[PDB]
Amino acid sequence: IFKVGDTVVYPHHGAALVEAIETRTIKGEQKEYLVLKVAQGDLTVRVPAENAEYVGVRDVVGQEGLDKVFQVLRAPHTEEPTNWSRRYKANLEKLASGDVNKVAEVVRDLWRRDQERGLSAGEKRMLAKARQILVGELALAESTDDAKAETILDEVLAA
DNA sequence: CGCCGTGTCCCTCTCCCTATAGGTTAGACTTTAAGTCAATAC
Repeated sequence: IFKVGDTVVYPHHGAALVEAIETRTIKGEQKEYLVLKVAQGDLTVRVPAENAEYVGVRDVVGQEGLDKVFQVLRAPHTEEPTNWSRRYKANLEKLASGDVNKVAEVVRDLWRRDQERGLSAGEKRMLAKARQILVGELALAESTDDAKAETILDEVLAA
């Protein structure tokens, strides 16, 4: 499922390159580790191929995913619990889960808030984190040059 | 059965974010004490 040279997508660190299919044994059991590295954190992670789907290493958003998160970002009628703390903990869990639809919903919701209401620097920071991981996801999904991913993302938020 | 000396030991002294309500100050307007000039008389 995850061969060498594959630009495979791992949560939460986005896309990553696999270097080799490592045969590092433990307890005399030659498990099929794979070395995978990302470009942001500059870290290398070894994952066994058996429980590779347990960690949920995904595949990059294609076209249906792009228009799906598009429709979510343009989805109207979204409203939140009145107490800001419930909204905060809900969308914190929602970003911690890390799926593209819910990250898109988080960023579009907070952008709709930020347009008029405004949020705290911590809440701006939570946005900025979700926006950063989302624009990395899109810029390696359409393979479209992070700066241009930011400019298209700003194009689409206005609708 | 009922109280008293000796010994040992412990201790002390010295050399997050939100919402409401209320107080504070800074900033400008009109008044006043203040600085000024011109002519004059002895």
